[PDB]
Amino acid sequence: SGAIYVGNYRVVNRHLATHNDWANLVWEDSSRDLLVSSTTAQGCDTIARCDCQTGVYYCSSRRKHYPVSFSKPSLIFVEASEYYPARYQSHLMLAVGHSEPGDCGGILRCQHGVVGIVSTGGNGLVGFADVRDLLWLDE
Ligand SMILES: COc1ccccc1S(=O)(=O)N1CCC[C@H](C(N)=O)C1
Ligand SMILES: [Zn+2]
Repeated sequence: SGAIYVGNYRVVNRHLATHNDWANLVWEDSSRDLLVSSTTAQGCDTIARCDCQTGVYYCSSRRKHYPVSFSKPSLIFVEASEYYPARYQSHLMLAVGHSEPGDCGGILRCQHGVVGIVSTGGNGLVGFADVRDLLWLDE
């Protein structure tokens, strides 16, 4: 679990969005595993606007943060799960690291701010849904 709170927006994994997220929907993209809902309170986070390929992510299944080198956002094949059929997930960045299903929502950050959230895992890999291209989150 986990979310990004920026301005009057809440960013979560689309497969973990609640009834309340869907009732206050701003934007969603099944191919990216992202959903953004509106909030009444002002958020605690800042979004990175950069091309960093290193950062640190929070891993709930280890209660620890890990430093990672990750690929640029791209179209990557992801196997079928309880939440999605087998498909290509877009705007995904892979890194070598630990990730279990419940780790989705952990934040990846660089020195500039929030880069994205955990969205995929297994096999000693961790995949993050990028949010740096969503410029409207800042206004
Ligand atoms: C071992 O599998 C994981 C580990 C960490 C995280 C996720 C998995 S998952 O592949 O089960 N996963 C389930 C949730 C939706 C996700 C997606 N983005 O398509 C896929
Ligand atoms: Zn950066």
